[PDB]
Amino acid sequence: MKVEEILEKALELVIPDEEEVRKGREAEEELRRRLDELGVEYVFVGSYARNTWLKGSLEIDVFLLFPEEFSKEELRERGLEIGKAVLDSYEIRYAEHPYVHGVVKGVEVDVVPCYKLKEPKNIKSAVDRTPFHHKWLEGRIKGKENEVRLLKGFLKANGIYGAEYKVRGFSGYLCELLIVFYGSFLETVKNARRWTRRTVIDVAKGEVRKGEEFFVVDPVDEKRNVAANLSLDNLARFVHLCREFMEAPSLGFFKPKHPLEIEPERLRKIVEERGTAVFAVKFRKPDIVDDNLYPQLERASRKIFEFLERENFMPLRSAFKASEEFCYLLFECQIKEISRVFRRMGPQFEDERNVKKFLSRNRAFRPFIENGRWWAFEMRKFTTPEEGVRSYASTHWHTLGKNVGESIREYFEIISGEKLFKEPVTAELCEMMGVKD
RNA sequence: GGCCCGGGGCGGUUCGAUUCCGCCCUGGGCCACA
Repeated sequence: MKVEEILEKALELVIPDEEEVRKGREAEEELRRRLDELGVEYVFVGSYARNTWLKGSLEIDVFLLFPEEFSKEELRERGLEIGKAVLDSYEIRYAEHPYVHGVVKGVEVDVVPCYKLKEPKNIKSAVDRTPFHHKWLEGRIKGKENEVRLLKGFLKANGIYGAEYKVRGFSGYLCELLIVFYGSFLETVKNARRWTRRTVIDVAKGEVRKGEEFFVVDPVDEKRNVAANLSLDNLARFVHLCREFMEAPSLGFFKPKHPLEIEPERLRKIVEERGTAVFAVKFRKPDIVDDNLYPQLERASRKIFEFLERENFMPLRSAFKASEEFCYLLFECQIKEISRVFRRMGPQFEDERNVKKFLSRNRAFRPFIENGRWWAFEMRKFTTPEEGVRSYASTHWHTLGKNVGESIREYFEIISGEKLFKEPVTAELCEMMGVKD
């Protein structure tokens, strides 16, 4: 029931069992033999190469080394031919540069081409940096592979493990650097409780200082922040999580939380209880990768939230959910309906010129003086948040993300009420409103 | 694709805009993917 106790039991959820290990070992062996039969210059990297991969995420990473002089095009072509002949099944994948994904004796494999170099300088792409990251780590993490797994298991269980945009959490690399710095999971967790948004962890110098942003300097390049994509809020969630764990250690921190569904009926009652306006913007999900899509959902979500605040609808929070089918931007506002009239500030009574221009506008109500300046009663084009957004989304589709915006232009509808509780967003809404139980 | 800094033209709104909402060109930095 104490820290050490829970951690022993926790290993059982993060460390791969022998069957997963053997399975990987057997594929690595066969993979070596196949690569050697073509006399290919390669180097295994990543969590598999260093036995730090989390249970259930066995994936082998093989980077193909290429002379500095080779053209970026030769790399991909020869890179493609090589993965082709060595994999049981292949599938060209992409990123900064293309590569090949596939299978071998049951396990996932990534065949990636990079430049064989020396000295981080002369680098050309993130992929070239990966081997250096690998070298720096193989000597220093040996022996603490399970501390890495506990850290990864902890983060994953709490939805902040990957560094991709859908997550904005802590990359695997980041986790290993943290273990090398603190020595173990518990030490990392114990100290993270004192982390601030100004913390700078410099691995190479074995130092922690106060900078301008959360910054974990890459031992391989002092200018690179390894936690660059860790969001401010995800950082906050981690620090808070560490405080709670240290105060009441539980194995629950390493178990994925149950989706805990809710009957749409109860959701309705809660929204009625809140007296708020709850609605969603629904449109078709553009066929793009999560890495281009989520940042677009975040922007679109924010531009609308911003429209809602300047338009005085008192938005509480925004959210969004993507599906195979559509995307949903979710909102909740304190104001279901606002009056048509509102007041417009005018010039000070002294400014005869501007006062005169200000009184030339034909208005339905007649302006007045108050505290030394003129004011005008004006009429709104819309009186509900839904109306406002239908208006905003129809004309400002372009500012809502390149793709999301293009899809919104060709189609979008606003759903509210019972018709909304039937969409696949009941979970995002419960989180947005802090529904508990 | 998104985010940060900077430039050159515009449209709309406002008594008044560099300064609100947005649109075209456009230079630099960065991030995710591998």
